[PDB]
Amino acid sequence: GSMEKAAVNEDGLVIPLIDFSKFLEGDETLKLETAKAILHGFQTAGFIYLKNIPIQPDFREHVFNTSAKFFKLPKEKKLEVGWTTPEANRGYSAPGREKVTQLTDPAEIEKIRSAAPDIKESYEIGREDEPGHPNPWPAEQDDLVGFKSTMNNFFDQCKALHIEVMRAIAVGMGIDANYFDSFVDVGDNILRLLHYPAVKSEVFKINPGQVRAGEHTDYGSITLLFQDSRGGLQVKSPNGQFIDATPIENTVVVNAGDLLARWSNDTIKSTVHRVVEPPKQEDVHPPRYSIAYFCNPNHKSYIEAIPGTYAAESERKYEGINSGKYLVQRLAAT
Ligand SMILES: O=C(O)CCC(=O)C(=O)O
Ligand SMILES: O=Cc1c[nH]c(=O)[nH]c1=O
Ligand code: NI
Repeated sequence: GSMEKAAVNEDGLVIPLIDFSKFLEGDETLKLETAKAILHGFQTAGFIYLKNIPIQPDFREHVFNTSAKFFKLPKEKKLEVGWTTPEANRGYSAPGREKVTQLTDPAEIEKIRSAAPDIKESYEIGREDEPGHPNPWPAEQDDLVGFKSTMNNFFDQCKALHIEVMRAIAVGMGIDANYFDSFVDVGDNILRLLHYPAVKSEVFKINPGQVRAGEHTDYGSITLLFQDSRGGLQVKSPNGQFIDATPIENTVVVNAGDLLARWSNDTIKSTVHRVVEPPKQEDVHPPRYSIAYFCNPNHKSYIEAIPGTYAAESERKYEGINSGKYLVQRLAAT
């Protein structure tokens, strides 16, 4: 069985490149080999690249084109569909500078004044039919005609992909192939469109510590990350260094989130990542587009150790928790 050359192999960080069609269409031997490679990637790096996924390259290109049209909207039009609450987790956001006020404590005035917010904007789309949380869609006029149908379409295709990656994890684990289905069939996921504007390289010297997206771990089961060719995504190695996650054409970068890490009793890794300047020298960095589809267990799901991830009960690291409650706590914290 032929393994691909690793997508990343640096400083102890080995991110495998895996042909997903071999899980979806292989004979039983190839299917199991591929599933095990998928799992093993999650257990070690917490990240994998997938190629030959069921989402077609020209549709993905159309989705990026559609997202680029949204972000070209005037500022007033984007704020109209602004992010509201952690409970909804839907709409437009652009991080601003914190302000010094009467309430501010003198100890951190220096820090507030010197802080540099992430140079990015985002628009988040949840599933259409979640009770009490409608998506704030922009008006379908001119270039945004077709925006909703395209993004809903993409949402459902990523939703299907999530279900399939979890099946690969289950197969790799040697548990029931369909174990995760009833934990993820609702599709309580979040489609985050990202635009990192063109920025002069010097902004990064004027604001030291300035990034495009701050270091973090994702919250959910897995995240499907579709990046353009610009570069800048970095993943933390076992040795504590950020390593470039080079774009590879027509791949999806897939990482486990904090909930899956906990769910798996820490047999699966949720790995710190960030977006910085592209590794390339240049006076101006062009606009960078990515799309992060955050996958989650159903909000109603109760999360406790998956079978086969511990031997004795004393090996269980975590109390069971409700999935929905956990996520709102992560989203509301800041
Ligand atoms: O834009 C990227 O490449 C990564 C974004 C990301 O990690 C996130 O939104 O959680
Ligand atoms: O960037 C992290 C995340 C942000 N928003 C979410 O809904 N899930 C995440 O994992
Ligand atoms: Ni992330």
